Amino acid sequence: LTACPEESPLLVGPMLIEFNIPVDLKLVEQQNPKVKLGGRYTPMDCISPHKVAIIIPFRNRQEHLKYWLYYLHPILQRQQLDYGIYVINQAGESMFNRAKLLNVGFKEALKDYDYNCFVFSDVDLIPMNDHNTYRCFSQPRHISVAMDKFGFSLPYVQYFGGVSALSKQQFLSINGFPNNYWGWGGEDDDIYNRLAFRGMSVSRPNAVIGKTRHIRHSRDKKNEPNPQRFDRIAHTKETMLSDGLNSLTYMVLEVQRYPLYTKITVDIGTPS
Ligand SMILES: O=c1ccn([C@@H]2O[C@H](COP(=O)(O)OP(=O)(O)O[C@H]3O[C@H](CO)[C@H](O)[C@@H](O)[C@H]3O)[C@@H](O)[C@H]2O)c(=O)[nH]1
Ligand SMILES: [Mg+2]
Repeated sequence: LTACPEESPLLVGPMLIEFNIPVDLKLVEQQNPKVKLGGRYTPMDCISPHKVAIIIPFRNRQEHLKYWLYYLHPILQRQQLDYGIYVINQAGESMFNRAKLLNVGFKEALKDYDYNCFVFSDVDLIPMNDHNTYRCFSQPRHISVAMDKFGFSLPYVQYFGGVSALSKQQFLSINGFPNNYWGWGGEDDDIYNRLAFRGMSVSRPNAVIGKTRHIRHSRDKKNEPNPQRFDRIAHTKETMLSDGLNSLTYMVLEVQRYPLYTKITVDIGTPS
């Protein structure tokens, strides 16, 4: 086997993405036979240098997940990546903590395979063009740059939410993501600040290839806007050394391998 081509030849470009067609995971699996237990896939006809762990923060979003799986697996295989899907499920009914869930995902995934790239994706975001590769780059990568919920515009140049990817070393170099952001908002801005403070820039696909669709939904109870988010992101400089991968604590309650993804239910504590 030889190293895969820089740009995969199975790419079709823009795709039709819609969510009023409720799916069947059984069909998904039948339609994606190369997907090994736990949502794992390795190209059989070339060597991909991208060992990608896709981490999805999760809590009561099965319907979104189904659509996510229906759409990304065929896409990811055409992108010729050697990947695994990790749904990090917050146990309990306390305040949601997206970023801490993403950290847990980084550590747990590494216990399965030697991934060197991490794609952090909201459960409700689907790329509209398979040319927007779900891999890592020389600089941190903002993948969902043109979301339809933002009329295909970046809400602001430093926006880093939705879907992003960090090589294993870029992630480590910033001490991971913060574990101290409970509730909705700001966590993505803190992460951006970290990348900046570490002297890194953000890489992005053009607005066309980066178009992506957001599954319309209402606010979830227990993930209400975090009023402390403004003060927190204003002090990332002072807190990233101690709040991160080095101070991460959690309790894996269960690991389930579904045919299309691995579900890790974890207890990540409460607002300290
Ligand atoms: O009860 C919940 C709350 C959140 N999530 C997960 O966390 C993600 C973000 O939560 P929401 O989609 O409600 O939030 P938004 O659509 O506003 O998400 C946007 O703003 C967020 C504020 O924290 C994140 O920064 C972000 O990635 C961005 O896409 C979801 O995609 C999902 O993966 C759940 O599974 N269950
Ligand atoms: Mg959303």
